[PDB]
Amino acid sequence: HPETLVKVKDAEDQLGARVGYIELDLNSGKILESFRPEERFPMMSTFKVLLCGAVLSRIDAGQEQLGRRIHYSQNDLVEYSPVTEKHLTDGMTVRELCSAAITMSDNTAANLLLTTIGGPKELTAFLHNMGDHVTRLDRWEPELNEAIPNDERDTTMPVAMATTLRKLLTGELLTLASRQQLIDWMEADKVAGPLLRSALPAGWFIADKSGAGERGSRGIIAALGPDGKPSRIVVIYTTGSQATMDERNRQIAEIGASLIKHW
Ligand SMILES: *C(=O)[C@H]([C@@H](C)O)[C@H]1CC(SCCNC=N)=C(C(=O)O)N1
Repeated sequence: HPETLVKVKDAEDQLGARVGYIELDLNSGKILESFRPEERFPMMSTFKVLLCGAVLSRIDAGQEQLGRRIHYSQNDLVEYSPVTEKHLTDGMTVRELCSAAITMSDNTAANLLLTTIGGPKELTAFLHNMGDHVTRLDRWEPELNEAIPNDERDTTMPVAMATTLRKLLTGELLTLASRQQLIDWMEADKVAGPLLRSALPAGWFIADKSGAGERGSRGIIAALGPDGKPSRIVVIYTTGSQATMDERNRQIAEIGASLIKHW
């Protein structure tokens, strides 16, 4: 609905920076509304859902196991690793690393998982192979969050990310058990409270993943819908703003309230 575009465009103006938005029908793939849909924005932590999608694809192909254990050390820890910092002694399983990477904000977990698939080049190849010729991962954590103006490294486009998420969650890309595992991790997200979740009505389902990087970069990807089932995908990205985190959170929350009101 155009009234939500009023909010999206007001956010761009209030934040003094680009805002990318897309609302997609989960079942049909129809783009219901968009703003700068084909412009590039830094993925930040939102790439982690695609990373676990690549890990699950390997699990489905017999190349990886959810219970496989990975041992790491102090040397491997990078900034923002609150889950991985606590398991230096006995390590963590692949399933536990994806949980940490998606549900919490843990950079080392993502780096450990990236290593398992062969690095950023392989995540990018996985995406290219499933039809997403836009989304690309180039670096590891935490450098991938640099958000250099005009840099295409580690970016996606709102439309590319939304249609890729649709394919991962409901397409034949992943088995039914793997599809559900990915969406269960997203549903369990614990660090996106002040964003779309703050506008979600009672009884509604939400599975998401937020991210924040350098230079004001902030975003969220989500599958949400009424009566406990997701029916639409929402992708919101922004980069370049000097505004406070709270201000950026509020704008995303208000876009969410508008899309919910006009559902
Ligand atoms: C993704 O989960 C990132 C990071 C761990 O790669 C986290 C960091 C933050 S907030 C901390 C940094 N502030 C902004 N630069 C978020 C978040 O979505 O709040 N994602």
